[PDB]
Amino acid sequence: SHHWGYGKHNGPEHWHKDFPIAKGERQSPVDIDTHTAKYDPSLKPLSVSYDQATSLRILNNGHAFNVEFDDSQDKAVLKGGPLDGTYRLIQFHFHWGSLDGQGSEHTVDKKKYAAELHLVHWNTKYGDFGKAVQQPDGLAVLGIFLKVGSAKPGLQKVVDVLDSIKTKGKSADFTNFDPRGLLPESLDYWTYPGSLTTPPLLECVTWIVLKEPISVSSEQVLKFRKLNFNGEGEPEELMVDNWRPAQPLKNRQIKASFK
Ligand SMILES: [Zn+2]
Repeated sequence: SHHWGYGKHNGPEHWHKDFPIAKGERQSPVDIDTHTAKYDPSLKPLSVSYDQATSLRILNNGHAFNVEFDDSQDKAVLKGGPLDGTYRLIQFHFHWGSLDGQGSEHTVDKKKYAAELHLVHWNTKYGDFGKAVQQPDGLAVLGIFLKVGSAKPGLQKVVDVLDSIKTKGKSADFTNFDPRGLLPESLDYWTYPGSLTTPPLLECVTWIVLKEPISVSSEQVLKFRKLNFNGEGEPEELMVDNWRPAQPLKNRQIKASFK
């Protein structure tokens, strides 16, 4: 049967048939043109409070892998930056390529990074994630580019569990993971209003994309590429190129926290 994905017959160019908002006015990702983004001195420093984060599980959902967190209290939150109020971390995941020259969803002056990390947070004034994704300010996604170079120590625990969630629907306990180990040195960022980059493509996201990429080793990203989109007992389809390309900016402004 038919299901959205990243192949020739069900990839991003087809999604609009199931999810018409794919052609909407606030779709993500976008290209970040550094000569059109404007420094905004009213933007605050980003406040990342992850000390009390409680990771729970890692899941291969057939499109990527999600590391899930306990979001029943303000244990890992994002405040400040462009945001009003408090956004709780619910999960993170990555998008990556079959080759080092592709994989990111956002681009910077058309440059594509090897991968991109998305830390997904929801606005606590809406009570739960499901209600937050019915609101134009329901979500905040922190996006972090990955380039291939030196290894990222804080990523290694993720890499070393992937063998246990090779196929769609597999999960593994994944407690005591500290997402601070995935951050770059600088928290300078670009921000713009957009959407989920996977179906249902809902236009609920304040995007906060960090300027500084993190470095991961070739071996770390190679291990991402050994995952499978398929379920156990089905033909093997490597989980690679699970990225949506840049979408039209339309009537949107990208602001920079730095000059
Ligand atoms: Zn994503």
